Amino acid sequence: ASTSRLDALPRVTCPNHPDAILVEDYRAGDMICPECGLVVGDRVIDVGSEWRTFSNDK
Ligand SMILES: [Zn+2]
Repeated sequence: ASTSRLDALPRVTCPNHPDAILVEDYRAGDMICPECGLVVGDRVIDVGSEWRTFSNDK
């Protein structure tokens, strides 16, 4: 669906460890590499707000 900006982030892996996959949100941040624990990211835009719910009663 082309109704947004970023919705995948097809990165690659850790620069120090192309094997170890950086994790999303470093303890409330960007992409944390479990091995070097490096954090990458900042954008990701702000979408969390538009409706975001599970069906309604009305
Ligand atoms: Zn690493």
